[PDB]
Amino acid sequence: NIHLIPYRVEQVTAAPPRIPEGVRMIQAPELWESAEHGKGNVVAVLDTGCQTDHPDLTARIAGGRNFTHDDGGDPERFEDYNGHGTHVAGTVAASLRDEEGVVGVAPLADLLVVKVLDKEGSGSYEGIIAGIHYAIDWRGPEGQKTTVISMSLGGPEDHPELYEAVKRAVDAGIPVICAAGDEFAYPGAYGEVIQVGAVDFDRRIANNEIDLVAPGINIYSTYLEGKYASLSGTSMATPHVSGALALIRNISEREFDRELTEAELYAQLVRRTIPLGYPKTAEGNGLLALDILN
Amino acid sequence: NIHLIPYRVEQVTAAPPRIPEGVRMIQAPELWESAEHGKGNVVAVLDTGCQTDHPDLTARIAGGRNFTHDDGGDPERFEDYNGHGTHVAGTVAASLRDEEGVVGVAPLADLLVVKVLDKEGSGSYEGIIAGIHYAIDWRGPEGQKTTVISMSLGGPEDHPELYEAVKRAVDAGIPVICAAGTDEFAYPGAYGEVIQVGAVDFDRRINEIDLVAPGINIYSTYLEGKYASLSGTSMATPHVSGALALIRNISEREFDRELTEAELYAQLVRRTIPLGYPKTAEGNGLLALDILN
Ligand code: NA
Ligand code: NA
Repeated sequence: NIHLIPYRVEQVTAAPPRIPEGVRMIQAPELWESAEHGKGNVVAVLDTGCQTDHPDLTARIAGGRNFTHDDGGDPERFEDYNGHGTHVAGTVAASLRDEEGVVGVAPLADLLVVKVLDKEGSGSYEGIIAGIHYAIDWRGPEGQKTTVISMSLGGPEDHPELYEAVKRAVDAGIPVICAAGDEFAYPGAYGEVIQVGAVDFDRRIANNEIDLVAPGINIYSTYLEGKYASLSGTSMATPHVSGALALIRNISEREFDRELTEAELYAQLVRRTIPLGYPKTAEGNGLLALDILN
Repeated sequence: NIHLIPYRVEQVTAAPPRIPEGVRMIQAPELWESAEHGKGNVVAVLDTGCQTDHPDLTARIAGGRNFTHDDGGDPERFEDYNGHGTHVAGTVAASLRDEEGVVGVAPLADLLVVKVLDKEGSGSYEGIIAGIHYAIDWRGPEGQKTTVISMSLGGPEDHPELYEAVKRAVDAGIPVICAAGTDEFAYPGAYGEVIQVGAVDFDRRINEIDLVAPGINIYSTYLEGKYASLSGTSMATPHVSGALALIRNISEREFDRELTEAELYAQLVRRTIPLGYPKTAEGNGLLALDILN
């Protein structure tokens, strides 16, 4: 089976952490005007589902599907019972509201809730494969389609249909982002996948093949019951990268005046990093730093 | 039909520079020790052939094949009757010799001479397609393989077989480089997967451009064991192709893994500086291999 990369829940609160430090650390607000806050993107979150009426997320939900046995296996019921998927969603794209809540990296990007994990954070290879297929093929009512796939999970062994699905996504121009973890090797091990490691807010580094790092310690985002939670784990870094790609895609396609291939989106991501002074085996290309070219 | 991107021959000489300024400007010498001069790479040069007994190139030639009607179409005859292919080859990988001669960007990289253009610089779509597949499938005697494909050519027609050949190459981990150029040279440069290179002069002054490199008064090897200064986007292109051999070596060691084509491309465009032009004109900027220092 496949499982969430383990993480810790530090705190659950109703106190709004307005713009969380990780969003600020990677310099997302510095890109919001130029990137139209990520508008025109759909990030497919393959996870435990989402609280789709969370005030900070409700305007961002573009659609979703349930591939678990929760709720009788009803494909149209994809709410979150674990909390992790809701937290991911908020880092990617919690709305910018006048009311005090949180705000994500790409607050005008929308979310495709691809529920592939049970309440314990576990799923089958068949389920993750199905979720990737759906993420690629889904089409929303006004031309909407997935532009980034985000995963915080892994399984120990390869599967030909998992590889085929990942390759089909990148061949369609869709970056596939996965958290660094042997128990969680796949799909993060595939060459095509962008694998994300974590630092803390001191920029310290918290079997991997890292492409870059982002903040992963004491990350406040949305959580169950309309609340917020601070989570720590290697995988909290991944949604920062997935949301950032919505911003980077918007800016780069405008500046180059062309549709970008997945390889170009990857290159524009790693151009927006700073080295931290650690070996590339530990930090990859460095820390996500979105305003570095300015 | 496919043709060479137009260029100018400025001078032919038997008294060339030792290190051409374009090689210096992109900061290749700064990477030579760390990259072992590009050892462990084979750059497939898809062009007019090569003078394979040129003193600066003879120790670099890994092999080749002819897909043109030069020499009656003999596949094992791939010498250059034009000069352009020999010039490209020398910018990629002219050997570092004690005696005179020029030196390329990656002087221990080897060259696969994929002759797809005839003496006049012309070739068929079928021949370019066959040359790309040949480059992908070629294997050397100790398992060497093509690590970069380099082209300076174009035609107006979009043949799906040519797109598929380029896609096969990048999926095999091989960057495919083509010079930038009403659309008579559009393909294969226009395909999203191809890295398209524009040109600057040595004063940093200046399609779907990915980056730029020096392309004005570039000295390299030429016919009859001589040397020549040429100008054009097809002169910027081999600087990028040779640079990728250096980047591949350093990056695979530093990341401690084999890099995908997308990672090689990212490492290339990370090693640039902006020149103040729009990205539609300079792409990601000017190749500057040591800029991260
Ligand atoms: Na909000
Ligand atoms: Na030489």
